[PDB]
Amino acid sequence: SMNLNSIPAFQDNYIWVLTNDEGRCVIVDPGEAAPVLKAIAEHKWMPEAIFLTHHHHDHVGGVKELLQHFPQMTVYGPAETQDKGATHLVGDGDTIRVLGEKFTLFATPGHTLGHVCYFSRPYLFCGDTLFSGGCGRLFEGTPSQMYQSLMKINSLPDDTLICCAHEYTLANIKFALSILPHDSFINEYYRKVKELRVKKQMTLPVILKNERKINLFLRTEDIDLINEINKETILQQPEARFAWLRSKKDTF
Ligand SMILES: [Fe+3]
Ligand SMILES: [Fe+3]
Repeated sequence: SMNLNSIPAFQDNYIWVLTNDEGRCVIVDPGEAAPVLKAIAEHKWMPEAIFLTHHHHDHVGGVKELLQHFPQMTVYGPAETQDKGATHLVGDGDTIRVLGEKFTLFATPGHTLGHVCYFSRPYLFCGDTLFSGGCGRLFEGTPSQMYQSLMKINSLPDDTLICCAHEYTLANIKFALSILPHDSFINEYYRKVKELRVKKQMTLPVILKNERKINLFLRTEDIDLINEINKETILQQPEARFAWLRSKKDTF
């Protein structure tokens, strides 16, 4: 049984921390060490590991210093984080025992080529692959890769807690409303998210069952979304419509 905490970092990052009953924690994508060190001290956590989802600085920046403080830790990460301090390279389909729990790794290329997600039901650490109401910008991968990646995530159980790295939800939903302005779910979510954000409260994590109702990038096969896209371009291939939506989001 694990409990979830978050530590804000930089401007809109969250460093997720999962802790077991023994107070042992895994720290996910620590872009900044200081807030994590402070949190560890506050919670009297005993760090066991860091999970890295991808190589971006806002996810890995704090690794070296955290390792300096807690040399007992293993830093799990994909090959693309090997030079960012990963001490245990993880690949697609790997299972690892952390905090006494089993985490499944799956590759979710798109945002970066080597991006991975960590899943230990219900927790999904999906870094910058999926955001609430959105998905990672495709810095390295193709729309096809991200689409595949999103389908992998979407295949997870309804109760999956989406613990993505960024407070992008409000902007994501504003984008969503530019596509389906009258969508009941998205509008409801916009309302909820606006109130959280105005109160300076985080919008994460979110439950996948709900997330897929409001995330256009998880609604590629939704009739309503298809009908909307059809108003401007006819794209039979889901990857193409996902790509279209992603392109729209790129410039929104
Ligand atoms: Fe990133
Ligand atoms: Fe990021």
